[PDB]
Amino acid sequence: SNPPPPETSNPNKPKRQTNQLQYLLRVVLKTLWKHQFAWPFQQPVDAVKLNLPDYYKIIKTPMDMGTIKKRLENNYYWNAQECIQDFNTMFTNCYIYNKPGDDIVLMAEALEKLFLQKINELPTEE
Ligand SMILES: CN1C[C@@H](c2ccccc2)CC1=O
Repeated sequence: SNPPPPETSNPNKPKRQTNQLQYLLRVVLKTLWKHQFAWPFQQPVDAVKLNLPDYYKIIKTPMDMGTIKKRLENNYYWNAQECIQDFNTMFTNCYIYNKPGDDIVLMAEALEKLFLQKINELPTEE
């Protein structure tokens, strides 16, 4: 089976709306979400449907852009570095689980290039 998805709602967790977090939604997430290669990353890995029975044996910190999108639109984060870490966890998981040169790795690399381009210009905190 699949594990429960990562948390996207937790009223116990202190929250902020900051200009950096707004940029992560309006620029970073939106740029990657509309990309031709976004679709494998737009929801948690469905290891049943995709016949990857070892996926969650290997990947213990799952992350995906559907979860990130919910976290941003639900104001789940306290700071931008939390969200940046989620993106990097998503990319790292893909490189760890898969083989170099796989289509999915090429897709992650193209998304990560754009990610790096956008967070290079993360605005200074207001
Ligand atoms: C990020 N994902 C999703 C899974 C997948 C979906 C579609 C094509 C190839 C691979 C495995 C993986 O690492």
